[PDB]
Amino acid sequence: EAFCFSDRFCQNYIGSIPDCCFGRGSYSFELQPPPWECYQC
Ligand SMILES: *C(=O)[C@@H]1CCC(=O)N1
Repeated sequence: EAFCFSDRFCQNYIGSIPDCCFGRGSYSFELQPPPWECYQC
């Protein structure tokens, strides 16, 4: 599963959860990713 972040710019990682985006944050396939991997929710 992708790494999930609560904040838009993948600053706050909240673990990798099945729901992933509880809020409209971001997620990525790399914990603290490059700009292009910082996929917003
Ligand atoms: C998530 O994309 C992958 C698939 C299983 C796991 O633990 N990570």
